[PDB]
Amino acid sequence: GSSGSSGALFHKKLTEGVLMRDPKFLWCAQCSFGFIYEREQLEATCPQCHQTFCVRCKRQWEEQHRGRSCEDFQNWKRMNSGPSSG
Ligand SMILES: [Zn+2]
Ligand SMILES: [Zn+2]
Repeated sequence: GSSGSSGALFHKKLTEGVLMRDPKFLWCAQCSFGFIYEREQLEATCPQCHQTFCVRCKRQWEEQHRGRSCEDFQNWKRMNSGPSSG
């Protein structure tokens, strides 16, 4: 037997006059400011709280997080900051 099925105009069609779709809505997790960052980094800073927080897990950034991901980072917290992080 066999399977498979793929086909869309999103292959050889370039975007045109498309300014409706939203880029990246990055905001705090408490104040929920609301500002676009669409940046290639994980060191976002709120224009109000001025607190560095990840743009993915939306958690208090950490030097250890740098280079790693929300997943790997967490594992480091449970290991380093014991089973119960303060
Ligand atoms: Zn904020
Ligand atoms: Zn993260």
